[PDB]
Amino acid sequence: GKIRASHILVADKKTAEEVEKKLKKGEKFEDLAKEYSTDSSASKGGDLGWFAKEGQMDETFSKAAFKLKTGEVSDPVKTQYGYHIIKKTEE
Repeated sequence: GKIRASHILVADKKTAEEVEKKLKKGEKFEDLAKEYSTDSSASKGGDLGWFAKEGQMDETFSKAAFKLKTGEVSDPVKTQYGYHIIKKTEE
């Protein structure tokens, strides 16, 4: 099957550690994507549309996205592109 989620991607973990604090401070994940993400998804509030566990974004990212439940947010994930952060939005 498939799921839908939103993400934030950064060049190194030091930017992701600030986003983890910002998420507890009160700012929404969908607006932090417009302020901290470096992927083209930033202007969409981090959204990626529907995808599968097989590795459509990255083989490490997809496993973390599928562990979640709709509404839940994830701790940082290393890939070949940088450090990602994920939040599931539909299933």
